Amino acid sequence: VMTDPIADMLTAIRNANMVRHEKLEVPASKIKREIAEILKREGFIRDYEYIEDNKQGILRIFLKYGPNERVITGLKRISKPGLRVYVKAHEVPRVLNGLGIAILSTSQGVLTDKEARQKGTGGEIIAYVI
Amino acid sequence: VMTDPIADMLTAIRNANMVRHEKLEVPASKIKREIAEILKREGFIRDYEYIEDNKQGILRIFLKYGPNERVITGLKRISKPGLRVYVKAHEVPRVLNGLGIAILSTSQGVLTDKEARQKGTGGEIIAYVI
Repeated sequence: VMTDPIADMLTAIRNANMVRHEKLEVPASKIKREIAEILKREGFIRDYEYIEDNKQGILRIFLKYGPNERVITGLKRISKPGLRVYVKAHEVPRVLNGLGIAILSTSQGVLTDKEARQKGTGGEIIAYVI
Repeated sequence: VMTDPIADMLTAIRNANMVRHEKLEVPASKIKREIAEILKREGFIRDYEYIEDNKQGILRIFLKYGPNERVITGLKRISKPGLRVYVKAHEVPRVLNGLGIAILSTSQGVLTDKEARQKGTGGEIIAYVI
């Protein structure tokens, strides 16, 4: 993978969350879709859908707000050019409940720190969400 | 892997260590030879050799003693029927220096706890030596 397009997606979600948008759109890709599935699965966004516009693939993300407040507190792109963050299977962080989610790019795909541990794999930490 | 023949090999080493014999011989096997290598590599035994006697593979193990004192303090078979000890890659023990070595059967072969961590694998803990 490459974290630049990932930084782009995260920046857009960040910005949309600030001004409280109900949705946002970003060019689709497999990894971006894998990230959206995780955010959705972990209750950070409400939903997402793949859409095509002028034959261009797009991911439409629906943000989630509790009774007026933002559900996403922060999103950060981690491993990046010049500052790679790789972790062996044994070193995948055990992230406490309530402290967020680490997203790893692994040989078995994009997984959360919790999935990586159950699957017994390490990988590149590409993002953190809280 | 089957642990009984491992128990049997470790028992013979323990007995020979108690009365302070220079060496012992046990029927050879892949796993048994793998344990011998690790024991030799980790400084617990002096050396070992494979020979075929009357068309039967034999592992001759040479014990090590400091100026008369024992080098092996304890060695036992761990995972066994009714007491299986399995560890995921993330939970492979971090054995401090001076506390011994855990030996596990992994999909990548018989490895010490340190090698399993380095290789990104979990497994069944078959023996422990201190």
